[PDB]
Amino acid sequence: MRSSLAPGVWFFRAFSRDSWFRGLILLLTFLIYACYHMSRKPISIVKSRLHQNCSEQIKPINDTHSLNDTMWCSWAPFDKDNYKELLGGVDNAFLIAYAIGMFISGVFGERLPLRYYLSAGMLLSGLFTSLFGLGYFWNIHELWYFVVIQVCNGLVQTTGWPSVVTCVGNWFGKGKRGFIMGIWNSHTSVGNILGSLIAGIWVNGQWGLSFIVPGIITAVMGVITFLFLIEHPEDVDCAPPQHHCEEPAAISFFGALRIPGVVEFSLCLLFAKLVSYTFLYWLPLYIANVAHFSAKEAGDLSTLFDVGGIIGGIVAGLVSDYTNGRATTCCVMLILAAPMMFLYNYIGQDGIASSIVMLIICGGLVNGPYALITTAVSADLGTHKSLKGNAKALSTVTAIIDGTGSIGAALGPLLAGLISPTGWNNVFYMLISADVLACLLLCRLVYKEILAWKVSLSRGSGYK
Amino acid sequence: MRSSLAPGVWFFRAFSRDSWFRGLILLLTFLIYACYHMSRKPISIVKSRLHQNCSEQIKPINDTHSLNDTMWCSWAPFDKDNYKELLGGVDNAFLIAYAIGMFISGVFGERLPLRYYLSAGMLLSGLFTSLFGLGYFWNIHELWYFVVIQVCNGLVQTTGWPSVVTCVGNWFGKGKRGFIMGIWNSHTSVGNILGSLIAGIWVNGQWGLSFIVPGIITAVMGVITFLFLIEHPEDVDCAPPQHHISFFGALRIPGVVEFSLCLLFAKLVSYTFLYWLPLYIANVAHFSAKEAGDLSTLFDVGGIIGGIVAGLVSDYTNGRATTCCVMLILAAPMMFLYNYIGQDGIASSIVMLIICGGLVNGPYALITTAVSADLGTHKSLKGNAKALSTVTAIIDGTGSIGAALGPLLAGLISPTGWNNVFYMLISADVLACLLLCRLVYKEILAWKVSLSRG
Ligand SMILES: O=P(O)(O)OC[C@H]1O[C@H](O)[C@H](O)[C@@H](O)[C@@H]1O
Repeated sequence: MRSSLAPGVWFFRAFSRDSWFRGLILLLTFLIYACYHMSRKPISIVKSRLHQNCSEQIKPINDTHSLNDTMWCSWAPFDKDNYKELLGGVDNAFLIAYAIGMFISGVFGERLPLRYYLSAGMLLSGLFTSLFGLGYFWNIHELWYFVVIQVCNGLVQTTGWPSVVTCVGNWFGKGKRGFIMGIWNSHTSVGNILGSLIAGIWVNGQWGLSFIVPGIITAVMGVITFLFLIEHPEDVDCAPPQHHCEEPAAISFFGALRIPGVVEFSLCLLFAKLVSYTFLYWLPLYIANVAHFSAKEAGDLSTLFDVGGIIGGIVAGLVSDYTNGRATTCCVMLILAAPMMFLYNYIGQDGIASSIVMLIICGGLVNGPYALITTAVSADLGTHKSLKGNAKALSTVTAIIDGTGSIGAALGPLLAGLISPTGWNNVFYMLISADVLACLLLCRLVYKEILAWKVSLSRGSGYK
Repeated sequence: MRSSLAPGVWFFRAFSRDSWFRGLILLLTFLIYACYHMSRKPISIVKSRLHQNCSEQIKPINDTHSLNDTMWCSWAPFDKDNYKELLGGVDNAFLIAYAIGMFISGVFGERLPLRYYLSAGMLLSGLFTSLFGLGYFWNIHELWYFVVIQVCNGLVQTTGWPSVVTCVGNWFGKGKRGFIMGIWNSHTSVGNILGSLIAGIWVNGQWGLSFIVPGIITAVMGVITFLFLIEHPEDVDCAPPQHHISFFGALRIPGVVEFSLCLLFAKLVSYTFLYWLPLYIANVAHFSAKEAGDLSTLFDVGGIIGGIVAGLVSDYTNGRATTCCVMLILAAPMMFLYNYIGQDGIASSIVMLIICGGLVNGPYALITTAVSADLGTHKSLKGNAKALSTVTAIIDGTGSIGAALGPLLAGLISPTGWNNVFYMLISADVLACLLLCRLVYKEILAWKVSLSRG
């Protein structure tokens, strides 16, 4: 029988004091690194507007260039015949500046406080996109300026990820980490969707706003995370977590490599991100050549892949918990990838009905072990049981496991440009050549993990 | 030590639990009653739609018969020459059953608990109002349908105000004043200022969705109240507040009969501007249909400024009637000057209209506290709960007859001329100033002691 207390208040009463702060931090870390991606996005949207052919527009007065030169509807010095070399030389001066910047940000992230460092690593990321956006509103036509901004936009956005998993690893414990980090990784897709939808508004007109509006949203979130961030549970009298008297000093970069898993899970992720990039480079150069249906959907099937990543994580969390093996799940999910690329290649003769049901499963099998390794394996191998509690190593291990995975994407457009003139099918065999290297590199850790299972189950569970 | 607390956490960890539980209710009651006011506004903003002149109108294919219609751009029981009289048989047919409803709910308002009676009053007042717009899609042309939906909408929507002041009056004292209450009383103006913007979108087009959208938002705020509202602080156990027939036949004491005929005028002034101003701007101003409705929202920022300034001044000057008499005696020179020009660009329809809104809706929210401040001090003391509630019921029951003579009277004075309405709104404003001399004569004697000791 219903009585005097309201249903919403009776539901919200039953949660304890800790389970509201530990849900607050799981919301703020969801907002911050989702506001990073809509800053990273818009140059992959305005890349078809800095050059286009001038054969379908109005002809107001400019009858000088023999009525057609394709030189006036193209804005920048990306105007002449090499609009694919110099325009492609911006996403190398961002990725080199971002994959070098991670191994120094992981060293800086230890010593300085994580509220005066995530704030000054988000205002500068709102400034160095807005200075790029102001190149249209000013009289700017060069080459070195547009790349010297996009280098300094790459040393700044590396303050996001190690500080975020340091702020999350300080609260949660040994328990449901995989199933909660897998649900929590939805920000990498929410940021992509809201970074395409904002920058798609002002792309067919004046293109300065697509870099200024995310550059203001990021700087506003930079002061909200200034005013409401609680890094430690000790400050608000909560309970310290359960990673199974005063502040530990530090750790140096030479000492963090002696943790036994930090090299294999580093080096596998370079190949996992390379697979997940070269597949997305292979898919537009497939459906527009063979299986000619849905030529306009190539800009859509690239993101319906990415949704398959999210369910690729959560299902790869529920298996990682109740087996207590993280290397023995990430290896199997990449064994199952190679019998699904070939079956999609075989089944693409049919239409959309196969090209969704295979694409979702492929996204579940190759963005799974990226998502599980980049946030849950990279936090318990940070606070390993070999540190004896007197070493603060969580913003430095994440830098290694992420700064390998960014080098893994910096070599993406290079190897996808130095084999792609040799046919167009030959880029696909590199994916199968890389999945075998992804699988066979975790062998030592799977060899350790299986003999731990053989003690507790095949013997008969003696002295548990 | 090294990293201190955040400035938004160090600030929020200074407020007591009592302050958060008495802030939650001052937010929830605001968002309840603001959603009651926007169920009432779009019958005022759509009267500029039910009768268009078909002479000045684009005629593509809309001829069902030529030379004998002249009415195709009009709705059917509001198309004749009496379209300004039949709107007063609808808008008064609402405001009658809102008065007879509140005269009864002030007696039989205890047989159900507060939240089960408030959330069954935002759920049937969101149904009987979206039927008024759903009559468009079922396109019935009958005067009989636009009345029973309007007389039953008033009998439900009387469950708003008797069941908010006993939800606040338990938590934040048993009748309090101050600056936080001066902002809480702005809900009756915000519920009109956003009842015009939302319901003005679908006017030039299909006017069914000018009703069904607020009828959905009220019915959804009939669920958040059903799940989150707390009646008494005996349940969550916070700190209790600051503990501080024909009954004599229209009392011969110098209160009731010389005061009751003041709310009857000071509500008749403001409901004419609530139900006939977006037809004033639409008719004899710049000839819009939606912009004329949108310039009606600058009448309801005067209704905020005149609330805030009156609540600020009347506390620090030891008198509440002397901020009502002066602000009623000055609206009458200004409304006449507003009708004098009214058309010379959007310069004098912007700045004159706000200050005409600050001089008539400011003292709309104070002269009901003046009688409760003065008429607790009588030979019938505050211990007589059987009569101190009864005389306030008499005053507020005359106040609800003050609604039903505004839009009824405007709808009859309007077809005989349109300049005449701003003369009835002068003959009703100065008489509001005249019948507060009972309070002013006490106020002068109250200041005489401070002048003698000073
Ligand atoms: O019935 P409404 O027009 O919404 O008025 C609601 C309330 O507004 C103000 O607070 C008045 O001072 C009250 O007397 C009135 O009851």
